[PDB]
Amino acid sequence: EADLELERAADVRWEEQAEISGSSPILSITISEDGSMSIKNEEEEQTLGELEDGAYRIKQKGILGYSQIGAGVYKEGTFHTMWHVTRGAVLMHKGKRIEPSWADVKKDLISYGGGWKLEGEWKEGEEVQVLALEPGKNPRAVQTKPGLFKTNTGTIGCVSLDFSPGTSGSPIVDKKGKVVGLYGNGVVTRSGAYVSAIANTE
Ligand SMILES: [Cl-]
Repeated sequence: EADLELERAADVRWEEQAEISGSSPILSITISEDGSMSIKNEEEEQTLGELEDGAYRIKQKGILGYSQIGAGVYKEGTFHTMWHVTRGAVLMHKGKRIEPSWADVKKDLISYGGGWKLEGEWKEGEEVQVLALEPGKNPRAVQTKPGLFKTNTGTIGCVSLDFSPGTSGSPIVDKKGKVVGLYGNGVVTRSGAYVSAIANTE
């Protein structure tokens, strides 16, 4: 079984176009390795192809090529993703090994390369953007207003499960550019609706 491989997709920022219209292409300043950057301007899931923050796709190669199994965010020397995406596996990026540094399986989080560094705090009422890296799609910022719900994990901010499951680990940002959490920790509300927690810790 092949190692999981990282692919830089986009900068981590708030996109003002998505604040205006609801969504936007992410308009990255640094080089991207995914296919949104190419002359085709289209991501190809099966192909693959640090001093700046970035959102990454997480891919694994099989006999038919790569599949994107998730996403994560590199920030201040640490790569952050969901526990269910990697399950503790080593990641590879351009020949570099990256082993896990910390996890909280209960919160569905794992960091690689140092401790957890996502500093954003969401509070009630506040709009955020999911910087969604869906399999097969170019990076997109999507404006949303999370809900505070009562869930099986407590009373938390949640977003609707409105993206591919292979978007899990994509960063969710506030207007300051801070990462309030990651997409894709599935929780169950009191009534029984499945939603994503904004996945972060305290
Ligand atoms: Cl942050």
